[PDB]
Amino acid sequence: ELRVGLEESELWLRFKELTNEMIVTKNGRRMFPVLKVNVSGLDPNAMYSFLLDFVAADNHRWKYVNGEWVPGGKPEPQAPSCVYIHPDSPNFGAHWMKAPVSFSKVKLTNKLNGGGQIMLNSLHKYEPRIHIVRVGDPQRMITSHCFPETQFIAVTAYQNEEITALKIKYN
Ligand SMILES: CC(=O)Nc1ccc(Oc2ncccn2)cc1
Repeated sequence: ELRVGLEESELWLRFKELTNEMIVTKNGRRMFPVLKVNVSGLDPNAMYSFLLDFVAADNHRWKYVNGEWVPGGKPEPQAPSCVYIHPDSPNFGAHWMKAPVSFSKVKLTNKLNGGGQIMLNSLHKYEPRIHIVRVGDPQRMITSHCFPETQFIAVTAYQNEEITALKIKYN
C-alpha cells in the first residue's frame, strides 16, 4: 500500500494550534517548518516525480483582530496554480523511500517574478498537497495527498507574536 506520512507532525501541530503563518515576499521565502514526508509502497524499480502545490482552504480571507484570526472579507481571485517540482525528480521509488523527501527549497512569494516560486495571496489560508507522478506512463498515473497539519495563512509579516517566537525557538 502507498503510504505518505508527514515527518515532524508534532512540530507542525505546535504551529497549527496557534494558527500557522508563512511569510510571502517579492523574491520569495523558504518555509519553516519545511514540508517533509516519508514514503512506502512505491515500486522501488519505477521512476516518479514529486510535485508540491497549495490548495486554498476557504471561500474568504482572514484577519488578526484582538489576538484572534477571524473571517476578514471575500477572497481575492485565486493565485495562479503554481506547481513546484522536487529537485530530485525524476527518480526511482527506492530513492524516494530510502529517506524523508524534503521540500526545503520551495519559496512562497506575493509577486510573479520568476524563479520556481509559489504565488500565494496574503491573509488567505492554504493546505500543502504533494503529488507523485509515475514517469513514462501512458495513463499518467498520479496520486495526491493533502497534509491538514501543515495548513497556514500566507502573511507579508507575522500577525501572532507567539508565531514570531515559535519560528525563532524551533528554527
Ligand atoms: C491522469 C492525470 O491526471 N495525470 C496527471 C499527470 C501529471 C500531471 O501533472 C501535474 N502537474 C502539476 C501538478 C499536478 N499534476 C497532472 C495529471
